[PDB]
Amino acid sequence: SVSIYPSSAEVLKACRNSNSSILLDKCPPPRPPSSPYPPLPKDKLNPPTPSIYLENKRDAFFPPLHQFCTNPNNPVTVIRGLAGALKLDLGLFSTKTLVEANNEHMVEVRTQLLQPADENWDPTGTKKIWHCESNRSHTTIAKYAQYQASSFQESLRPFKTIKFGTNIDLSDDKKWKLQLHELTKLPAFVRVVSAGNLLSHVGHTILGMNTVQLYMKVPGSRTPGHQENNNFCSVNINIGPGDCEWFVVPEGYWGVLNDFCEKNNLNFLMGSWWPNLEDLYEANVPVYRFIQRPGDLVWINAGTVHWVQAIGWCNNIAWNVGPLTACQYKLAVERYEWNKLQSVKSIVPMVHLSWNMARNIKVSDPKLFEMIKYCLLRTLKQCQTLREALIAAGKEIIWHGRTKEEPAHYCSICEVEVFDLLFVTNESNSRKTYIVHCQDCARKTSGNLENFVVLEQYKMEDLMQVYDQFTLAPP
Ligand SMILES: O=C(O)CCNc1cc(N2CCc3ccccc3CC2)nc(-c2ccccn2)n1
Ligand SMILES: [Cl-]
Ligand SMILES: [Mn+2]
Ligand SMILES: [Zn+2]
Repeated sequence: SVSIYPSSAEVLKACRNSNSSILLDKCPPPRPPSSPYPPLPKDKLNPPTPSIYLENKRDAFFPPLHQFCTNPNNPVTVIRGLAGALKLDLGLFSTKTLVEANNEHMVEVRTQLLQPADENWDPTGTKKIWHCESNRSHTTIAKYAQYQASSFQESLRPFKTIKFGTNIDLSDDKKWKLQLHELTKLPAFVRVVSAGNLLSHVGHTILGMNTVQLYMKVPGSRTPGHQENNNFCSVNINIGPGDCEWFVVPEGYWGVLNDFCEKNNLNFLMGSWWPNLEDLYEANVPVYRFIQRPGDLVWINAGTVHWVQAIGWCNNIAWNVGPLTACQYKLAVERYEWNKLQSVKSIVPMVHLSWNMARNIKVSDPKLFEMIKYCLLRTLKQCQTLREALIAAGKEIIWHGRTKEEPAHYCSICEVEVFDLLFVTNESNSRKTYIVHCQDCARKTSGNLENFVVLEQYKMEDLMQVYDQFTLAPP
């Protein structure tokens, strides 16, 4: 076993400084990948869905299940019969039970057009378009449940308008104690919290990622195309009683879809679009398409592009997990860097997270370990390079510290993550609102930060110690 990274002292010494370099500061910039090679012929563009057929509770705790779902060659896995094999009480998530539990709870309503089959037409039924319009409003569980039940009775006897109940927050364990406890029966690799889940080492709540979200659906309710925040895997269980239809594109094709968006004058990361399948076929993009029944679990693998529509009436619950794998960490870092270049907020603060991983996790896989320690090295050097430059300009550094569960801070202007050294205007320091800016956004306002002090959250000696103690663990 060979260490390939310099000591924190060595990194420190090189920041104090025509010497030799320790590493190449210039990193190649992120960019969308080209269409995958080798290309796929027309006859391979509708592949079948990787499927797991559970019968016994023992079946669900079979270790090879974990490796099958995280395998990069499987963009999505449907786990059939999951709820029945664990004897999960999905009734705890039925609309009737939810109304009884918290009838005032908020629901974010998306009002959409009911579209036909797998297509997306402009409002006049004239042409098939990618942009799928929606309006955001808000209501209560009781009011949305009314509409959902009403809508089913209307069904029992040129586009109609439907309402999708989205982003229902199930994080509060004192409002949802029985619901959340039921999900502790799941095997570790799909649980909301676990030691092998990267999002469980964030140290604070990431709403909808390390907490459960619920969706309430009528037929036609659509989830537009997207990748997960920072390419984290997603877990989704259909409560029933109706089915959902899923559309999945492998991660490696996200650059192709990015280009379709640009050309269609749509934003890939932030827009709402429903892909035209004839467009994807034309470009030799394979599309996985399947039905998720009540009690089926859907595993969206890292970076997989997906979209969904309800076929019947149903609720879904969903959250993220981050497998402790090189593939997962690598894709989360790449999207983190791409988000910076696009001025898109990273919902997962990958720098904060990586340092927490280095504190908590004994990593035995060499490839994953090397990626993490490399991230520590670059950020440790970036911090000390800024710290030195501050001293060199005589601008002092207020010890601000932080609490154990204090979230990561983002820049008020550009929304990049700000680690260790925060820039706050004096009128924001004085009123202790501590409006955080990144270094760049502050200077665009004060050449030498006239209106700015800088707070320090970590002791450099603490960072240097975590870096030095992060070593490759034995198998
Ligand atoms: O339909 C399902 O069961 C899947 C729900 N998944 C959703 C659902 C969802 N919302 C509901 C669907 C919807 C409908 C219309 C407009 C926008 C949106 C996005 C918000 N957002 C996201 C999201 C957002 C950012 C990053 C990662 N994920 N995921
Ligand atoms: Cl655990
Ligand atoms: Mn999602
Ligand atoms: Zn900024």
